[PDB]
Amino acid sequence: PCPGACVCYNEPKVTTSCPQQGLQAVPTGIPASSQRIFLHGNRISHVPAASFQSCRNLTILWLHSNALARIDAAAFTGLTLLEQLDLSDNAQLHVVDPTTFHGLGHLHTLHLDRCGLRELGPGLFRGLAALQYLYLQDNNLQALPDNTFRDLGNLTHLFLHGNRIPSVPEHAFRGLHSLDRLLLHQNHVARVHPHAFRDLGRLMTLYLFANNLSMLPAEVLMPLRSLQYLRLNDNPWVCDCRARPLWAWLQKFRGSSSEVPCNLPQRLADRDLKRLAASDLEGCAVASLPKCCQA
Ligand SMILES: *[C@@H]1O[C@H](CO)[C@@H](O)[C@H](O)[C@H]1NC(C)=O
Ligand SMILES: *[C@@H]1O[C@H](CO)[C@@H](O)[C@H](O)[C@H]1NC(C)=O
Ligand SMILES: *[C@@H]1O[C@H](CO)[C@@H](O)[C@H](O)[C@H]1NC(C)=O
Repeated sequence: PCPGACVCYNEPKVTTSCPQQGLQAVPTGIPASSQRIFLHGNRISHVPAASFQSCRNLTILWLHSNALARIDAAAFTGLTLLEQLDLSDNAQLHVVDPTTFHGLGHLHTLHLDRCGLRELGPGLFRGLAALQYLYLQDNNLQALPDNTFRDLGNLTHLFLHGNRIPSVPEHAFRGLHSLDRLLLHQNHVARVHPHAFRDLGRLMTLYLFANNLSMLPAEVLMPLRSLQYLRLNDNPWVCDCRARPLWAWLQKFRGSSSEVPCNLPQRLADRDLKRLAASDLEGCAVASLPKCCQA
């Protein structure tokens, strides 16, 4: 039967619904035929291995807005039909065992926003070949290691804003051939490797505003042949000789772009790099140092 104060019904999908009823733990005796399990808004602190293993046909599991501090690495083992997993708004989770998501080959959406996550461990997203949406915003990430998303060939939306990512290495986004939207704003990005976006030929939206970029090689943006929306505002852009390549790329860009506000030199403060004449970019505003500032 139906456990605790949960509500169980069959249409449109077999559902076990137990939201906001003061649960401290995952209830036992969840009906095995459950296709959807809603446990959001309680005070659940742990997800043991045995939690959902009877539920063969499970496709949707919501655990957002709880008090999750730990998830057993075997919590979601054998849930081969799982399509939606929501662990968001558990700000004290901090860490997910790198094997937690292994075997989830039907997973389409993974909500990990506002989980206080400190890092993306090796192999955390291995084998998630069906994943389309990955929410990682508003965590505590301080790195984007190479090949973190290597197997995510069907991913279309990747949200990484509201972290503390300091830089983007060459192969951080390797394998993301289907990616359409990449949100990297409100981080600490000080540099992007020249070939970091090589595989993003189908990207349509890129947000990089509210970071720490003083410059960006044109090579960074060159592979983004499908780009339609670009945001680069709220960065400390240096509008001198080092900006000439980005300037030139911007002149030919047919999409929509934010302001690219100059921070230096003072005479160009808050004017748009995009809207400057090439003659404004002569010289060096500093006089670690870019090539044109050495010659
Ligand atoms: C999954 O759904 C099928 C309906 O085709 C049903 O026969 C089966 O018992 C369900 N699985 C469980 C564990 O109840
Ligand atoms: C990836 O998407 C394609 C087309 O959208 C689909 O044929 C394929 O089955 C998807 N991959 C997985 C693992 O579901
Ligand atoms: C931006 O990065 C530079 C690295 O040269 C560093 O000196 C500076 O403190 C950073 N600014 C902020 C606001 O983090």
